[PDB]
Amino acid sequence: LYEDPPDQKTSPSGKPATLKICSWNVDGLRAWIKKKGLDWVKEEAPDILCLQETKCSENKLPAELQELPGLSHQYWSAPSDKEGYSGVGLLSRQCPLKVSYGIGDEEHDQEGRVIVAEFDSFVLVTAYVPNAGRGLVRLEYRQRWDEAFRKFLKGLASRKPLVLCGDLNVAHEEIDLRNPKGNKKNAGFTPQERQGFGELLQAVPLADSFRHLYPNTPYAYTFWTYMMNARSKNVGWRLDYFLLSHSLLPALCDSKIRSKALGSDHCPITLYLAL
Ligand SMILES: [Pt+2]
Ligand SMILES: [Sm+3]
Ligand SMILES: [Sm+3]
Ligand SMILES: [Sm+3]
Ligand SMILES: [Sm+3]
Repeated sequence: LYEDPPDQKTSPSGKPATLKICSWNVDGLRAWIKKKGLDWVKEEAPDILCLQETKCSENKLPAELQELPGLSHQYWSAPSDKEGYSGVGLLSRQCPLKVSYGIGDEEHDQEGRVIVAEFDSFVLVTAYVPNAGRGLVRLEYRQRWDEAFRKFLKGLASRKPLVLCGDLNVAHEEIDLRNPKGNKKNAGFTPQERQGFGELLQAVPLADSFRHLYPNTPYAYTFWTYMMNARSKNVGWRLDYFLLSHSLLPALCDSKIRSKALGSDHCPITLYLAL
């Protein structure tokens, strides 16, 4: 059902890509390292690697992350009460001008979900958005989060072009999941979450890089449940995105979905920019 097209590495004005960003929900940093996730990254050779759901719990990170001379500047954020839940990471070849954490909203900053890395010509934000939960028990909160996240990004974007990436926990449109009819009342595809995504795009403003480039391509997913071998039947959801300021659209070369990369229930996504 899906084969990501070849990497286009020149922007529309012919400028070659100078920045390769990779984002990946690793479903557990160590479990992922064990599944050989780091080798795939070594092959991808991105300049910036953004990781979501690291689930780290101790006073030390895996030694394997010290073997990356190409992604030597590493930033991490895990829950205040760090216990195998959530957690994000941002590893960069070059040193950002500034790395901050959270969105400046206490009640939304206790779960190690956001890292902001400011660069010369843009600000990068990696996020692991709160899942609405089984039985939608956390849907009211998620709407409060969406609202606060949106407003934070709108403010960052007002000072410098923005690139948001990560596992945003929402398949925006019907084309973003294999079973839209059966999930309208499940976390990730509720009207509230879909509205929230559409509202993020409108308010910042932000453009969905992959959909902007492949507006009619179906079956492009970044997550398949481990249950019932959904990855092999390509029964999935597109939950990971690279959202960008409109001002960055002429620098956009390509937004990829590395469907073949194993190591998690999410596959990595990659962005090429000519800055
Ligand atoms: Pt199934
Ligand atoms: Sm998970
Ligand atoms: Sm508040
Ligand atoms: Sm529609
Ligand atoms: Sm340049």
